[PDB]
Amino acid sequence: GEVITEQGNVVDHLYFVCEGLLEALVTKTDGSEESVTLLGPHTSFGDISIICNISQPFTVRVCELCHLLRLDKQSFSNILEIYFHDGRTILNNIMEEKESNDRIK
Amino acid sequence: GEVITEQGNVVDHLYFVCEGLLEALVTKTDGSEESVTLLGPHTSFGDISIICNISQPFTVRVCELCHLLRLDKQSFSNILEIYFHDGRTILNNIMEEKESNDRIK
Amino acid sequence: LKLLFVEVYCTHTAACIFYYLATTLPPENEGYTWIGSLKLGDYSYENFREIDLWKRYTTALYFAIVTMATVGYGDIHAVNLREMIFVMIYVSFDMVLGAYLIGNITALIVKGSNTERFRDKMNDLISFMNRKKLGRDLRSQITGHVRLQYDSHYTDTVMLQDIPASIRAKIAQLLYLPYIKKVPLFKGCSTEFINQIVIRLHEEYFLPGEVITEQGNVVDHLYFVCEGLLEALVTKTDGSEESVTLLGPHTSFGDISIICNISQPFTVRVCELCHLLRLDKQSFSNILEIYFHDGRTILNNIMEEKESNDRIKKLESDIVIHIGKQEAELALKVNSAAFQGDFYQLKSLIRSGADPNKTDYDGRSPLHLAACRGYEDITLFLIQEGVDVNLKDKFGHTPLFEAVKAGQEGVIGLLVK
Amino acid sequence: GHNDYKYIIHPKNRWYKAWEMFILVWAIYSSLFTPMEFGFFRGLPERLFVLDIVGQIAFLVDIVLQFFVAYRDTQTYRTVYKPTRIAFRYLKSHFLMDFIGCFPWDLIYKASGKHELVRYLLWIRLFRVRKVVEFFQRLEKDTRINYLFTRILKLLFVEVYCTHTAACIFYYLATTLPPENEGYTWIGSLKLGDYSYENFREIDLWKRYTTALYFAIVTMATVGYGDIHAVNLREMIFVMIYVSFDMVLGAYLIGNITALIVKGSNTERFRDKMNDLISFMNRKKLGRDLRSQITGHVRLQYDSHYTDTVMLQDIPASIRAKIAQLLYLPYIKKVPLFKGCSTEFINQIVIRLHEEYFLPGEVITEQGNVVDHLYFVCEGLLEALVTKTDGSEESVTLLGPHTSFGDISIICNISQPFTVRVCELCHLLRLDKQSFSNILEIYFHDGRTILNNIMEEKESNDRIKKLESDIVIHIGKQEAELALKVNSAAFQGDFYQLKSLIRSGADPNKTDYDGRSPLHLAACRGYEDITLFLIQEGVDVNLKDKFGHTPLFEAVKAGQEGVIGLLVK
Repeated sequence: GEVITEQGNVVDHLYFVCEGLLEALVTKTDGSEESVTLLGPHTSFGDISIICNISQPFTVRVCELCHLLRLDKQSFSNILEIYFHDGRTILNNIMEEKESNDRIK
Repeated sequence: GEVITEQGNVVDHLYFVCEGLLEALVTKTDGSEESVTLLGPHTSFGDISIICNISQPFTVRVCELCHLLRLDKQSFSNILEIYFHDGRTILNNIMEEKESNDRIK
Repeated sequence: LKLLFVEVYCTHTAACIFYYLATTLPPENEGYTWIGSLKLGDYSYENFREIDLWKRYTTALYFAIVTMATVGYGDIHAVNLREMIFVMIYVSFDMVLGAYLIGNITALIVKGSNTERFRDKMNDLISFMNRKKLGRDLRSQITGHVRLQYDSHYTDTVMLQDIPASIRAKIAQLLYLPYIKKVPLFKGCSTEFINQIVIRLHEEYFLPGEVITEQGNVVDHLYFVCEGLLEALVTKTDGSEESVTLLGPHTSFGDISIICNISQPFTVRVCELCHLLRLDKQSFSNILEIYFHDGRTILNNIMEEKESNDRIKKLESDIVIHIGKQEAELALKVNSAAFQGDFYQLKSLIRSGADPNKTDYDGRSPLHLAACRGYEDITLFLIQEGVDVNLKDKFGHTPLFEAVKAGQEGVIGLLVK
Repeated sequence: GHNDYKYIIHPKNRWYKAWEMFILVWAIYSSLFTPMEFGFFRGLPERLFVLDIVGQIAFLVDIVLQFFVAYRDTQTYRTVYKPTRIAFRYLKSHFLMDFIGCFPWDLIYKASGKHELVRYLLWIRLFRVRKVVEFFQRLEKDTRINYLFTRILKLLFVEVYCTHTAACIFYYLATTLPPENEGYTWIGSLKLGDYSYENFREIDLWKRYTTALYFAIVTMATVGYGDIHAVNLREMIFVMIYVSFDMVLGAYLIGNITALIVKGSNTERFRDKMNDLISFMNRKKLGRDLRSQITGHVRLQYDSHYTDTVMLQDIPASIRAKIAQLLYLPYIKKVPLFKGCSTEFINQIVIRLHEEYFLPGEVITEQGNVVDHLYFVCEGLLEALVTKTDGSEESVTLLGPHTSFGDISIICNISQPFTVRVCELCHLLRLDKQSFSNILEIYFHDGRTILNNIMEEKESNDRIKKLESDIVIHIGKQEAELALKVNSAAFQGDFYQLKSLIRSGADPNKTDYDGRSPLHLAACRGYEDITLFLIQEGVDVNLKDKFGHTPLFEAVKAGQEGVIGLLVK
């Protein structure tokens, strides 16, 4: 129960989620939120912006006891640069990951 | 009297001049720099250089105190990349000030 | 001291309260008091309200003091319930207060003592010599200088680098500055030269009998004898060292090594504890380069027009030769940039004092080479500088014709503008 | 100049240190007998008469030698030998008290009608403890034993001295009461066991001494058995004074020992950090081989200590330079990087150098990093591994002893071609980027010489041609700088500059940014002697520039007939 990432945020810190599920509530401009639950154990959030330079797609608030593996933007991108074909492979794997996930954005 | 940055220094932090005066004595080949001021609270230096990727334009020293709100250059650059049009707004606003802000002019 | 006064006051008040509690009993039940039933030696404090005042006081205070140190002789001890309760209160409070006393003293001596600081440093220094397998010839010196560091404590000051460089500049301008004006060799220059070269000065001390700069050794640190006495022995080929003069206050040596670029021509040994001011050779030469305008008169007071050691300039003079050279060199480096195309470097040299209208050894200005090379941005910044677009070289080539011959039609447009 | 001022011995001179220890022993006895002589005796018995005489002889000899030995003038910090100053030093400080102590005060008291106020002068002899203070100063300074340890030994000696003096003063206060009133004294009314300690002035000296000292030692630890307690008012007052002073002194002793324990030792800090680490490892169920690796890390971490150089910066930079050139420089000459380079430049490296021991397996610099430190590998092997776009982190090589890495990011400032890891603990001689860059600016010839060293390794596996090429662009950059310098200085006429620089490098004709050799502009000046050198330098005399300017044409243009003749020749 701790709001961690908010929509429209340039995140230099993506997170890998280890314990407990989350809530990727896409805050609706009408006043409420999408109430979309963010998959927890062995999933992640706060990375799509890092992946494709969009603003933070959804507001995530920790719902269960969460241990995370927060990853910095700078070094992650640098490692992408070092491992280029691997990095492009991660980009593609992100597309495939959310192809069946049917993510909103 | 705590000179923050001098001309030629690689810029890495955009410092906002909040409460407290700020000298920012521009450098001159006389070896004694100059006596130009950058006002006080509700001001900013280190912005321009960071945007144009040049090194510190001139010497900047603290007049009596300065509650500088440090901003990391890579982080600020990430913002201007992500807010491209808003980044342009900044430069436009600066020229608008520069015409009377000979300090930056 | 506060807590010791608290001890004194609490014991005095405890003795007074103890004797008072003795008095609260009726004078017939005195035998059931601490003092009424007191039989120290052969003296019985029978009529304890009729004894001398100082005997009663010193007895009560004897009890109070011994209990304060928890000696508990047992000769004087609480008997009544009032006395026993009061002794309980006093003893419980005194235990805490004595624990506070021990804690305060222990805090004071856990803070550390300058002797301890030196010991720690010196112990680790000796361990470094052991582990590094150093020679004794300099181990004696290094221990000597650690001890000297203690003997002056000038090292708090270097531990005060945290104070901003402006304030450090001011303390330097308070102590080095009067010195550096006093010595005539370094006197007669801009306030800047003096102030900056003061900023870089570092305090050092040396024990008697230490060669800091040996004859024939390049000096990398220009020392100043602010206080103390040095010795400038000329070591001859056989080995005999004849001191031409003794280097006392207001005496500079090692300047030859930085200006004439000759390794020190005389071994400088230490006669007495000297307050020396280290000045990096690189830095001193740099400051002359920046301040060659004052370097003229300064060398006129060290090397030029100087008979102190009967030498004007053995090396090539540059206070005015390299100045004339530099006026062209700086623009030459500008031309090198115009061939290279580094706008910021080019600008930085213009900031340094470069005249963009200066030509080269072939008559070609930075405009010329910028136009020919076709760095249109370089030429644009030079246009903001308003360089003559009509001055030509020694071969009848104007900047417009530079752009024409080099095929730089865009630079042609910029020049036409 | 010890020759002029004879009959003066050094404070450290031998055969005087032994005398110092002997007089220290005699001072210990005198300082610990004087309380006994004053308290337990109202006049020394005839049996103990030669002892007092010999003591005063010994301290007279001490005065005589204190009028001779030299000392180090604290302000000047030189051992001054002039006897006038030695006499002034002693006479002004520490002479009169000791001399007064030398007086046979017991003999005076006996031949003075037995007046007690004269015997009170015996307490002056206690000022011979100053010698114990001196010895404790010498022992403390000596690094062999801990400073705070001596502080507790000195405190223990203070405890013993004060306890013994307190016992003697307590028995003296017992003796001040008239014997008829001896029943009012702490000793007169003492009946430990069946011994009634009556007529106390007629007991063995040792029984009375131990009894008094027993009281003192018991109160020293505040045991307060109560068997021996004060009775008179004078004894009560003295016990108050002694008990308060002993409180403060015992608190000081407990504090000194507590400071010893609290400050700790290096092994104790290691063990507490290891307690933290084993907590971590046990919670994380780490592999036992890995647990051994971490233990080895911290073990080697305290075993190899080198931060004394951080503490060595206190020693002046000349001596730091001496230590550097006596330790690092042997390694540096062996390194091929500076092979055939000016030894003054290498010395400046040695001064700007930093000894370091990175752990086995600890990467020095990540792949593609702008290294801010040029590390010299000396006495051991380190791993260099190039990682590419394909991700293959193939090991370039084990660089080995007397080699160098990181200079690629210093000489030309390119991202680190190989991540540099470690295989086993070795010597790393770190060089800050700015220091090496600055000394390169100072010596551009040593810069080109490092370049020529890379060239001597060019054919070898110094760097991948691609990485090496980025370097040779920078190499051509510096040769071009030297080219413009050659042109300018040939235009200047300083023959030595051209000669030294040319033999250093740039033997061929160097075309400037206008493609021009120095021959043309030197000809314009009429510099026939530089023209003569450049004739010996094989500078092409038909060398038209980019703009087609022949040296013959330029000389003919200038009109310097002599230079034209040389060019035609």
